[PDB]
Amino acid sequence: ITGTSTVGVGRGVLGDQKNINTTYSTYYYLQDNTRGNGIFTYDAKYRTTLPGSLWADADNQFFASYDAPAVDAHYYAGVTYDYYKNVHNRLSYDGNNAAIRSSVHYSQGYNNAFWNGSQMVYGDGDGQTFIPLSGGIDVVAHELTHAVTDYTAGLIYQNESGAINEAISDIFGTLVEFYANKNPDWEIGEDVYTPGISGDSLRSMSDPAKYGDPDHYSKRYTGTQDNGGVHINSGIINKAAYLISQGGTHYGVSVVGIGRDKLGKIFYRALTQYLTPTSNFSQLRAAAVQSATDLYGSTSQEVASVKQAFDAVGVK
Ligand SMILES: CC[C@@H](C)CNC(=O)[C@H](CC(C)C)NP(=O)(O)CNC(=O)OCc1ccccc1
Ligand SMILES: [Ca+2]
Ligand SMILES: [Ca+2]
Ligand SMILES: [Ca+2]
Ligand SMILES: [Ca+2]
Ligand SMILES: [Zn+2]
Repeated sequence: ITGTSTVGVGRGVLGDQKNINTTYSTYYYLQDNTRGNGIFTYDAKYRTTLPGSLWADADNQFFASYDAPAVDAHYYAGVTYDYYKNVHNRLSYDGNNAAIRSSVHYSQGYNNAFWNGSQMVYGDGDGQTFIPLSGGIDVVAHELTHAVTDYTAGLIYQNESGAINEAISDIFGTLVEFYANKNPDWEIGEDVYTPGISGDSLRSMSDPAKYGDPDHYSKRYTGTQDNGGVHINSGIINKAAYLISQGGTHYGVSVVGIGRDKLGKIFYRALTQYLTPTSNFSQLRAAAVQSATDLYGSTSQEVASVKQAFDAVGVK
């Protein structure tokens, strides 16, 4: 909407206060004009029609329980925009400052979040498996990263290409969590998963097997559930990425860590210059090796570490 840029204040899903960029025209709307062509947050009102209504508030104060998922979807979309722009020189998900749209309060008891081809969508959870999913910065960045993938490599959402698609979203979800630097870790979704159980998460990148996901290609799933295991076989690539950054010895193979920033540079270049819709795990290895070669040179430690990490997870 047309209006003047304002700054509201509210509380997120975990109870933390933050400022939000809003727009005033009769009401205060969740419309941040400070980033690209805007970040827009909508109320789906417990239904499944999308996007719903652009979020309107009478006083620019967002402390009601019903407001909290909107506050966090809006704020964390801003953090994710800032990461891509400041770290990778990428302007929104399409590289041309496309408007970023999110809807919260999707459906009833909805234990998931997704990119629907056009926008982000967040359930509230059922209060047992999840609380409102926009409370997790890694979750928000995971979802916006699906849009980046769809505009770039275009990885088809099934089998190995789909597990790469998922891992790319977990990798950048985690790198955004580290960028914001509030309780960062290599786990996925810990801030919004299972409020009655401490210390768990939906997935682990550092140890995928903790949640039943493979950490080696010989343990890949090849059945048909979950689009051929896209949220399962992602553990193999997540483990490789964790090893590239942090190092370790895995099934006897030692990897020298090169740190998060270089991980992100290597995988961003692979995603945007080398991967294609049909890339498999072996082709990802080749894309990551070439990306590291471009950035650091063929004789670099960075290239050697990429090779070690893929060796450690059984991907040649
Ligand atoms: C219990 C939740 C677990 C088991 C799986 N979900 C996830 O890992 C993350 C959320 C996590 C980070 C909290 N959501 P996603 O991968 O973006 C869901 N993908 C999606 O719906 O694909 C299908 C689709 C395709 C095309 C249009 C529309 C829809
Ligand atoms: Ca208000
Ligand atoms: Ca965390
Ligand atoms: Ca996390
Ligand atoms: Ca938990
Ligand atoms: Zn995903």
